[PDB]
Formats: sequence, C-alpha cells, structure tokens
Amino acid sequence: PQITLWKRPLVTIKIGGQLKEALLDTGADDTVLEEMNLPGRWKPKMIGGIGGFIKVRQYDQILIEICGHKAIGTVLVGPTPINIIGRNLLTQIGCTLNF
Amino acid sequence: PQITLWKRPLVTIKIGGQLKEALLDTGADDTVLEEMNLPGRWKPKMIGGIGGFIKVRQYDQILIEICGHKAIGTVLVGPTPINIIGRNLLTQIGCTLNF
Ligand SMILES: CCC(CC)CN(C[C@@H](O)[C@H](Cc1ccccc1)NC(=O)O[C@H]1CO[C@H]2OCC[C@H]21)S(=O)(=O)c1ccc(N)cc1
Repeated sequence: PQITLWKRPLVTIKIGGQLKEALLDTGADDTVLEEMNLPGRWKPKMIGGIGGFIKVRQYDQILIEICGHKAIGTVLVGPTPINIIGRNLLTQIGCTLNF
Repeated sequence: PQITLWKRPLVTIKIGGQLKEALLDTGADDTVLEEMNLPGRWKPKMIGGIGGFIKVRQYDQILIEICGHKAIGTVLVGPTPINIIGRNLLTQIGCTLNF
C-alpha cells in the first residue's frame, strides 16, 4: 500500500502468534518491541536512541508479519516507548520512501 | 524519487542558509535538528524516544528545503545525535511509504 504521513504510520503486526500495533520507523536501523515473551534463545544487547541507551534482549531469525507481509529477522525486546519496525525488516517487506 | 532502506535515508537539506544532512524519519512526529544558532523566538519542549527525553527549542514557521522540495513548519533544535526530518515536514514534500 501507499501510506501518507499526516498520521503516525501504525500497522498491525503478528509476532509469536500475537497481534500488535507497531510504528513503521525509517529512522530506526533495528526493530524494537515493548516487553513480551518470545520463544527461543536470546542475548542481551544495548541500543541507543535520542535520549540515551537501553538494555534489550536480541532475538534472531524471528518470524514476523507486517501488514500482511512476512519477514524473518532480528527483533529487539525492551523498554522502547512504542513498538517500532526498523529498516532491518522494512527492507524485507520491500518498503521504500517515495516523494 | 524513490529511496530504498538498505542504508539510512540521509538527504541534503537547506535551513537558515545552511546545507546539512538529515534523516527522513517516518517515526519522528516533528523535525529535530542538531544544535544550531537560529534567530527568533522559541518555546521550550521535551521530546521522548529510546533512552528517555531531551530538551529542545521549538521554532515555528521555519523554512527548510529537502531535496529541492520547499517546506515550512515547526523545527526543533537540541542535543540530538542526528538531524531528523519528521512527519510535520515529510507530508509537505509529498513523502509516502510504499510496499
Ligand atoms: C517514539 C518513536 C521513535 C523512537 C522509538 C521516535 N524517534 C525517531 C526514531 O526514528 C529514532 C531516530 C534516531 C536515529 C539515530 C539516533 C537517535 C534517534 N530512531 C531510533 O530510535 O532507532 C533505534 C533503534 O534502531 C537504531 O537505529 C537508530 C537508533 C536505534 S526519536 O528520535 O526519539 C524522535 C521523537 C520526537 C520528535 N519530534 C523527533 C524524533
């Protein structure tokens, strides 16, 4: 689809068999989701945003469906202000900026 | 033009007679630029993201040229690690997300 930016580009995602709302964030290198239980192994990592660095749990090769488009990649889980879909997955669903 | 997301969507902008590189950020509600000495009045503001909040100065009706597309609106200025073009100006240049 073509999404305008007058409102936040929020979409429904499916991860770990659970539906969630997430923000399409072209300014994020990585995908960061709020606290949740994800199956499989994970390692602790650090990620930095506009206000500093937080601690997250890194999940690799996680299946995640974004607005009907499947992707398999890295998902970081931690105290982010909002679920964000970053470029590591936006590239997988073929997402581009156009003007 | 069309911009893929393999790398950060950095583009050249023109503000207050200065050329800078800035991130086209669909996750940012409002444009925030690295510290710079703009003239005119402003109102304090705090914006939040990963890591917490930073204090910024809100300037209104600031003219910015993004990839030759002229825009005018709110521009925040503060200790951001990177220049960020937010939705408040992305809409004005006709920018959409597509997949
Ligand atoms: C609340 C929704 C997001 C945070 C989740 C808002 N951010 C824009 C976001 O694109 C930010 C913009 C940003 C980019 C780079 C450095 C600081 C901020 N990128 C970001 O935090 O991504 C992190 C996760 O992937 C990594 O790659 C980038 C940093 C990591 S922000 O920087 O904090 C921001 C908040 C309010 C305004 N008006 C302008 C910008």
